Amino acid sequence: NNNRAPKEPTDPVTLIFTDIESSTALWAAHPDLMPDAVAAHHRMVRSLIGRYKCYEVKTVGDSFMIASKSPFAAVQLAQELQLCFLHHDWGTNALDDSYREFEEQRAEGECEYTPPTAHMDPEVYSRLWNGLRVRVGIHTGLCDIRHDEVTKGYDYYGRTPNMAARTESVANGGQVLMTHAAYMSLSAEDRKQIDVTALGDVALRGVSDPVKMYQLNTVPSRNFAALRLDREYFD
Amino acid sequence: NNNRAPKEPTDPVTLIFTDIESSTALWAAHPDLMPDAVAAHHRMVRSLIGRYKCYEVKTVGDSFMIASKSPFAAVQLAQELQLCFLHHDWGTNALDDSYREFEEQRAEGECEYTPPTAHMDPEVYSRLWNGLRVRVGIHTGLCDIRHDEVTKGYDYYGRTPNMAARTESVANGGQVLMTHAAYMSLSAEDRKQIDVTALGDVALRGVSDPVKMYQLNTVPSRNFAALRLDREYFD
Repeated sequence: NNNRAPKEPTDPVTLIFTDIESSTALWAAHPDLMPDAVAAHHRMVRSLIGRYKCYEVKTVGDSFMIASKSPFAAVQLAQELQLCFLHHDWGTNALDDSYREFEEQRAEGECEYTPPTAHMDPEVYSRLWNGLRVRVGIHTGLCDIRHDEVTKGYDYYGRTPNMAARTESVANGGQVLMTHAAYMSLSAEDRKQIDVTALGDVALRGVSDPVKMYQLNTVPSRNFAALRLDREYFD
Repeated sequence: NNNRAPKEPTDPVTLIFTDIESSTALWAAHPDLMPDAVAAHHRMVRSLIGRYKCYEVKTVGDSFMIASKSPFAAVQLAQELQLCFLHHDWGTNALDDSYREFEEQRAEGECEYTPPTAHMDPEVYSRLWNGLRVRVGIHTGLCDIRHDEVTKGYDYYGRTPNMAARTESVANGGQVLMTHAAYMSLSAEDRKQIDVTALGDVALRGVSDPVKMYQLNTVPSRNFAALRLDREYFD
């Protein structure tokens, strides 16, 4: 369905990048659970890509690159991605136990770091966290648009996908960040339907000027540690 | 039976608000049918309040405020309220004719509006709709709990009843909305027993942040128009 691919160069494209946080460590600890968990992740993300009439550009591992002709549809997809992953029955508590242990250890080396979820009573934790924790970044801007390579699909190049991917790279698992560009691409009425928290400006590697980031609040009362300025970014 | 009243402040309370949609217009058109129809409505709702061990906080007109120590019991009550009202013999088609006429007229002033039920063949319509159409909202949260006023009963104050009532106010007749808070108050096993449709987030008057709403699917294949952002809310 190339019909949903943004194709007009003069119309800004909204790009969404996603990743499972700590995917290396999770595959090392749970090699018999990750194939099925990641396959479920892809089925849920792809169901949403179709629901919101977005376009899958490409997937590498568990990393998705998704384009949308509509900034609000992209924001709705990211919000529903966090909510259906929370609602999904993963059939194991092992992935939640691993994330919690990682936070407790991380609190040894970061003295400014306090585990956001590891010490939550199970009744509090389950209403807020469950299963794979996916980080998401969203940016909107003009793109250099191309068709195929050989795939018969569309791709996007330049500063716009670079910023979207660098924005996602500093997000925590379970957190959705939007640049100010994406936030102000939404109409005023669209903004009344979402809940954001300003995070200020973040210097991103490769990007000249610091970027003002907004946290999209999806799962209510979910909180996070500081942004992960120490990264990994798409390709 | 104050025994069923939620009384522990540290335990979240599940509140259910209900209303007959278009009650003014129905009493104006059918003053000789409404007393008996509304009395039957109250008998059915009260039968369910007892069946599900919930607590009637108060009723004003045809509006019920019901509290439950159990989120799943409240959801079961709302589902059974829609089903027994559909099954009840109202002894008249006049109320169904009025709702259908209202939809047809409403389609003149809302060009984005299509009647959901007015043009259904009678065999389709009767399996889905019959009699008074009750809107329901459900939310779960910590409440400011008090005893009496003089009534020797318990009441609930604060943000929790405010959100439950504002949530009900935007529902259509025949529709049950739950906030995400209520949905995630249910256990995972409880969620497998119900069928919900995400409706995104809705900005509610008086409430700071938009609220993510879920439609509880009760009567199978029943569909609705957009949420009624133009309201009326409890008191």
